[PDB]
Amino acid sequence: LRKGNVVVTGASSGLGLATAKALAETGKWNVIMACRDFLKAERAAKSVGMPKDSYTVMHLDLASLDSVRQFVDNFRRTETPLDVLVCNAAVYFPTAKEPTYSAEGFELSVATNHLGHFLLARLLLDDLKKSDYPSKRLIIVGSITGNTNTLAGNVPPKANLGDLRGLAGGLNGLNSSAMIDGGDFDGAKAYKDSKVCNMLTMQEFHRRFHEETGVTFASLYPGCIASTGLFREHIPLFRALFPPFQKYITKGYVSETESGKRLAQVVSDPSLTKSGVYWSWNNASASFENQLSEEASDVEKARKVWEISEKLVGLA
Amino acid sequence: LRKGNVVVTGASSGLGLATAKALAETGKWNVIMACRDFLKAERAAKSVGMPKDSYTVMHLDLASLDSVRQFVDNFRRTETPLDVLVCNAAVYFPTAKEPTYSAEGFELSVATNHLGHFLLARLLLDDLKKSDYPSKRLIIVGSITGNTNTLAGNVPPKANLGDLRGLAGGLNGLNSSAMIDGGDFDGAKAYKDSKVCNMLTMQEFHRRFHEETGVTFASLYPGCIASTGLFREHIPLFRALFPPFQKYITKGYVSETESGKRLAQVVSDPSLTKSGVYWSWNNASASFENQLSEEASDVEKARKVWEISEKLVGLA
Amino acid sequence: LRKGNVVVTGASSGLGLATAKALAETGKWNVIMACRDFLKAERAAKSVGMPKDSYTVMHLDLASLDSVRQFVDNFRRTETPLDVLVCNAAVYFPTAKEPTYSAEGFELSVATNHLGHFLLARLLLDDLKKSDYPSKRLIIVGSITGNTNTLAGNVPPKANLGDLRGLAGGLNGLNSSAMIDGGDFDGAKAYKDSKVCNMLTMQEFHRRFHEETGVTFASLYPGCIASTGLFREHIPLFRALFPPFQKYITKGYVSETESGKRLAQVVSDPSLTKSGVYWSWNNASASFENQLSEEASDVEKARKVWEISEKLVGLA
Amino acid sequence: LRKGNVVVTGASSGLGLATAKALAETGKWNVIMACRDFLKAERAAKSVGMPKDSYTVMHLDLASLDSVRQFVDNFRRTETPLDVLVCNAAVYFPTAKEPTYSAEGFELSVATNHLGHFLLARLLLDDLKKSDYPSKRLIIVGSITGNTNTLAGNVPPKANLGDLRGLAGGLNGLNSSAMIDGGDFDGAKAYKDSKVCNMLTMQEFHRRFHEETGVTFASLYPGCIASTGLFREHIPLFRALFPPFQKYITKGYVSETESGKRLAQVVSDPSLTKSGVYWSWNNASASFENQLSEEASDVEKARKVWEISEKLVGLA
Ligand SMILES: NC(=O)C1=CN([C@@H]2O[C@H](COP(=O)(O)OP(=O)(O)OC[C@H]3O[C@@H](n4cnc5c(N)ncnc54)[C@H](OP(=O)(O)O)[C@@H]3O)[C@@H](O)[C@H]2O)C=CC1
Ligand SMILES: NC(=O)C1=CN([C@@H]2O[C@H](COP(=O)(O)OP(=O)(O)OC[C@H]3O[C@@H](n4cnc5c(N)ncnc54)[C@H](OP(=O)(O)O)[C@@H]3O)[C@@H](O)[C@H]2O)C=CC1
Ligand SMILES: NC(=O)C1=CN([C@@H]2O[C@H](COP(=O)(O)OP(=O)(O)OC[C@H]3O[C@@H](n4cnc5c(N)ncnc54)[C@H](OP(=O)(O)O)[C@@H]3O)[C@@H](O)[C@H]2O)C=CC1
Ligand SMILES: NC(=O)C1=CN([C@@H]2O[C@H](COP(=O)(O)OP(=O)(O)OC[C@H]3O[C@@H](n4cnc5c(N)ncnc54)[C@H](OP(=O)(O)O)[C@@H]3O)[C@@H](O)[C@H]2O)C=CC1
Ligand code: PMR
Ligand code: PMR
Ligand code: PMR
Ligand code: PMR
Repeated sequence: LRKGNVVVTGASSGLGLATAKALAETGKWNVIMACRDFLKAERAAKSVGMPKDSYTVMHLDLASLDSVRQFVDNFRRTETPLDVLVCNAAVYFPTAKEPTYSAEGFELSVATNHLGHFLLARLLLDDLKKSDYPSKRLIIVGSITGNTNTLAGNVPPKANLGDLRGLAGGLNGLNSSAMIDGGDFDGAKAYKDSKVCNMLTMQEFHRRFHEETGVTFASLYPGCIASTGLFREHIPLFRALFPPFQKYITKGYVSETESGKRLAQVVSDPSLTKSGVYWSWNNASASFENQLSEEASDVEKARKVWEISEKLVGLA
Repeated sequence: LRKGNVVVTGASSGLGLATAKALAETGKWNVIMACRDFLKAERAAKSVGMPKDSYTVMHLDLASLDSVRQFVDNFRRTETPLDVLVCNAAVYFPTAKEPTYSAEGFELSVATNHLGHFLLARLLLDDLKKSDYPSKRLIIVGSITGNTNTLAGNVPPKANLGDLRGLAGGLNGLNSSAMIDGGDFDGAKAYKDSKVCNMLTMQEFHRRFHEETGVTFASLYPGCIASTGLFREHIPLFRALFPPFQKYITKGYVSETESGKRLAQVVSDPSLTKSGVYWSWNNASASFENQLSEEASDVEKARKVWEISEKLVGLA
Repeated sequence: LRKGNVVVTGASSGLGLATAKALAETGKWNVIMACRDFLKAERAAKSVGMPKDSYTVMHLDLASLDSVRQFVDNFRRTETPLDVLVCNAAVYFPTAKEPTYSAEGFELSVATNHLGHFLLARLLLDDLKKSDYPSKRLIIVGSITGNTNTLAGNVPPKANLGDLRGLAGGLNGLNSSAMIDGGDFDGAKAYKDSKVCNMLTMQEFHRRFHEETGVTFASLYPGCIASTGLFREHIPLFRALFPPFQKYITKGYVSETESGKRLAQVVSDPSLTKSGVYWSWNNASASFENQLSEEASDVEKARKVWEISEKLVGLA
Repeated sequence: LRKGNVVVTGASSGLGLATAKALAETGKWNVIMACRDFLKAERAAKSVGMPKDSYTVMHLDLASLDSVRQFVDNFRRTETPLDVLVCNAAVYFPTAKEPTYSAEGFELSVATNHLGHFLLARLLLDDLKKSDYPSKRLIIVGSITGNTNTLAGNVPPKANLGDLRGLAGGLNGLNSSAMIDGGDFDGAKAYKDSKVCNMLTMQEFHRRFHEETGVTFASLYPGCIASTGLFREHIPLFRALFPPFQKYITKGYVSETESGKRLAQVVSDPSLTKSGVYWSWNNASASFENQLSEEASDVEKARKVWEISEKLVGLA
């Protein structure tokens, strides 16, 4: 079988670097690392010892739609088939009193996590359909805290998308609120809302394109990878205390290598061919279909998100 | 006359942002801002109020040759003529005890300042030749401290390229020294050596291509722009003390706007059509041809630099 | 002679209420009070005892261009000649840590004070030209603190329009700064910058239309009217202490009636027919031509302001 | 090509004797040595071994206009073409408390250095124009200390031409000051002012006659020739100490032969055909265009000098 091509976002840092390492040590994949920092992506690829032939770094800054369209035109210029697209990029700002916004004016957490991935996926889907590979998949990462069923979701600050009032406003923050619900700005709630938007995006993609094409859509929660850089902006005391807290008190700590092997299994396991599944892993390395929260599963809300995002990015 | 296209590097920060502002408020230029951070480049363009039509951000990480070739292929895919190329990018590490290296192994100051610009210029020169614009120019920035004639050049740490011993080694730093001369690593000497390499590059380009094509080659020293981010890695006390020191004691302080208008004058002045000139500006906004140091003007050394760099980047 | 029509902004509060009282007790003027609050404008008109026949309240919210165009269409629907236009509206936010923005996204102080008046004046100028009245004038209010020549201008926070960097950005506050210079947001500096913009607007109007039409353009500083509502948002201690401080220590206190009679004199005095004058009053009720600051008198900067404002409001 | 004729002033002493030696050992020039002492000029010509055929001593005392006109009438009586005119004469009085004046009353330093050369050049220019030689040049010597950009210019006594107050007075010293600025008499300042006047004279000649005729105008600084007789009037201790001081501490010492070969290169080099250049030489015998001081480059001041000198010498 032809070595398959995998476009993986945010490969510079832990999760994507591990996934690329796992999918390149096999020798059966060509990985394309789409990252904002080109130099940070070379040092990681060399450090992790991925073969030179297998990787091919390319630029992609999700916060800027122009960067996305440029990446797309270059990727179509390479005249290479596209098989699997992984959306794993994210920026988290726990302790911001004043928000930072992206190029088109959107709050930075929601543009990087959802809108950019939303545009990239829809643009590259046309390339995915015209691919002769046996299995085509589109992987979207998610977090357990997005769902409120679990204790992690029920922490004092939690996610909410009550009326998509902010998204309709355009998230500019002018004569409006950056938060989708419309409440006071909170660093965590925006990230959680973006994760929920990603889950709804997966559901809607399954509903609209699964029968038409045959492109598997999936989402997964790897675990609490406390060693990565997502908490870089957090205070040091947190960074230090959190990993032991997860290891011993909550027992949800997962090693980086385990998370990479899990995501790669999602990418390349024949068994996991059911679309529209919020995957999850057990303590014994067992893959199961976890259950989403009520709001996350709402059809109308997801439709409302789909149309609003489509208008905002200029797809209309 | 057709609005001319200007590819300007490092536009995100002071000098290139000012140059783009100056060349875009006229309305007679299309500027292409080639910068490592796409988001930092949008916020600057909006803040400086450049017209939307005039600017078109594109990615370019000089430390990675792959990024350069990608930028080149995309720029040729846009099917747009290229008229003027400006090389103004630089990274300065005053207070590093251990050096940081670029993707191909070269010390970070020499790859960004000289090697990347050297490859980009040679690749884009073919595009420059096939351009119907009346005036085609290639601007390379330089610093006065590179020359040792002046007091600024005679500070206790100063530039030296004695045998190009490090460049021949390949600057990997393995079984060798990163410094071109071969001495103990110094943060400033590397940057100054790169500036000297840029001056020699201009001279050699003038000798090899001025008669054949008709592409003007120029270098300029704007002044001590103490407000920019080049000194970001320096200690705070320096950042604070240096600007007044230049303003009052050495009287070499130049405003950012003045430096931008000067560089833009170099870009678009009909009078300044003499190639191979190390330009400079007077207190009264007067442009003169300053004189380089003995070593900077050495023909054999520049030839030796040209061949070594050509081999290192894979042009051979 | 026909009773002349005077459109006076912000008549609800002190300065415009006094001006309307002065121009209506004569019986020689029809005043049109253009104010954001219609009810606040009736209670003031009744309280000040202006004749019912003379006044005719109409709506105008400067922060919203739609309101301005609506007011203009209604005023042209009344089929009444327009003779004198007075721009005296202003909102001041001394103690704001987070800024409030107007409908089109502009910072609230600069849109109300300058942009709205700029659009209204240019739209109504066509009506002014086609008026058979002997004397046609356009009055723009200003403040002494806008000029830095005087001690009032040299208070610790002072005005600055260094590059019109914010105005070119569009003052949205997204990926930019609301302040025109680009500095950290200050409540007072915005208001002072708007006053400077108004002075430059008067100068440019004099240069562009005085010869063509014959419409006198004027600006004036009445004095420190400490009894008005401009300081409503300030703390109480200031409101209490400031009036005596001006009365006795700085001796710049002027009664409201004096300010109204002065502005009305500007409106209706035959002697004061010289255009482009920053008027001012002496202790003995003597009118003199005060001198503006260097920056306020800059031609290029005023041209730059004119073009930018014209583009922003959609006149282009 | 015809052996060209070179009129060289002050050939008796070092610089002109060396220039004549250089231009006569070639065998391609006829040199006319215009010197105040006829006997001192024969002993030098014999000592330096110039061919008898090549030299032809003639009298010229710059301090006396009558001598200049006599020299001119004799030179026109010889019925010989004139190609190149060199003005290198100078008298320096470092340690004079009471000044010595020339025949028409002018202070001796300014008449010999500038006024006499000014009259001779203008009179002989008519002869230069009617010459069929391929290259016609007019060489005026200058000194670096005239410019205040360099450390040599910033010695405690320095040059100044503030209002040309003395030149307008006529330099008689009666009811006036001999110094051009009007200050107390200083031996050095007069000589430096005369050098500045010579530079301005070159500039004005370039502006007024370069396009009309095609006569190249040039000025040059050879270096510190400490072996000549200019310091004859100085104390012995200076004469002794200065040459080593220049050789070792300031490293500006140039041998007499080098200065002569440099000036002769200016006279006869095809490359150096750009007019209005303040030439200079590098340590490696490299000719460059040095930059004059602000005052030296002032157009109005040079015009003012031109008209005043023209009136004083009776050209009017
Ligand atoms: N505890 C955890 O960490 C958990 C992890 N996850 C998931 O892990 C995923 C990966 O984040 P994680 O690896 O953990 O931590 P990281 O933030 O360190 O990895 C994030 C990656 O996103 C990349 N990135 C950020 N912004 C952009 C951009 N504008 N354009 C392109 N790439 C960008 C970053 O590039 P760069 O390297 O330069 O920063 C980095 O490679 C997240 O999507 C999150 O949902 C899920 C549950 C919990
Ligand atoms: N005192 C002075 O500042 C003097 C200035 N100069 C010249 O000024 C020039 C500009 O540096 P300056 O504006 O002063 O200070 P800056 O470093 O802030 O500007 C440097 C620019 O280079 C860009 N850059 C850095 N690395 C890369 C890369 N790998 N790829 C693409 N772009 C990159 C930076 O992008 P980013 O914005 O993300 O950092 C930035 O825009 C220098 O070349 C220097 O020789 C000359 C003499 C003295
Ligand atoms: N110390 C001082 O007071 C000095 C006064 N001045 C000038 O006095 C002028 C008047 O301000 P002042 O009377 O002193 O204090 P006020 O603010 O109380 O008067 C301001 C007027 O502007 C009106 N206004 C505010 N916003 C709008 C809007 N969006 N649309 C229409 N009208 C609006 C207000 O209506 P409403 O009544 O509902 O608030 C009010 O009538 C100012 O332009 C200022 O430059 C000059 C120097 C100093
Ligand atoms: N350190 C230096 O010496 C430097 C030299 N120069 C230039 O060198 C040039 C030559 O002076 P330099 O050779 O150095 O020293 P000298 O004074 O010994 O040479 C001067 C020449 O001028 C001649 N001369 C003086 N007065 C008259 C006159 N009234 N009529 C005709 N000729 C006259 C002298 O004749 P006589 O032989 O009888 O004295 C002598 O030949 C000067 O113009 C100076 O600007 C420039 C910079 C520094
Ligand atoms: C007991 C189960 C459990 C698990 C598996 C997680 C994972 C989890 N640890 Mg949450 N967390 C759990 C619970 C708790 N830890 C808690 C706290 C906590 C904080 C402060 C934070 C966090 C986070 C999470 C996250 C990581 C999501 C992230 O990286 O953004 C999951 C999966 C992370 C987040 O929510 O930020 C947006 C973060 O800042 N947890 C609390 C309160 C003490 C409880 C009891
Ligand atoms: C008197 C003239 C003069 C001028 C125009 C500059 C410009 C200059 N200021 Mg140097 N500098 C001058 C002299 C001096 N300042 C000096 C010091 C100094 C430092 C520490 C530094 C510097 C620098 C420069 C540079 C800027 C080059 C840079 O941005 O990298 C020039 C043009 C800059 C540099 O060399 O770093 C690589 C830097 O770190 N100068 C010293 C010792 C006190 C002297 C007397
Ligand atoms: C001595 C003359 C003088 C005059 C005529 C005014 C008028 C003036 N009193 Mg300023 N002011 C003067 C000076 C001073 N009082 C000062 C302070 C001051 C404050 C805090 C304020 C003010 C203001 C002014 C203003 C009114 C402008 C306004 O209403 O916005 C003028 C004309 C007003 C302003 O600047 O806000 C934007 C305001 O908030 N002045 C200071 C510092 C103690 C000095 C010495
Ligand atoms: C460091 C450079 C330098 C150069 C190239 C010259 C040439 C120079 N040495 Mg000045 N001089 C320099 C500097 C200095 N020597 C200095 C002094 C000095 C004196 C006293 C004199 C002089 C002179 C010069 C002159 C010769 C001009 C002349 O012959 O008239 C130049 C070119 C000469 C002059 O100025 O008289 C009018 C003379 O009398 N220099 C001083 C103070 C110690 C400094 C540091």
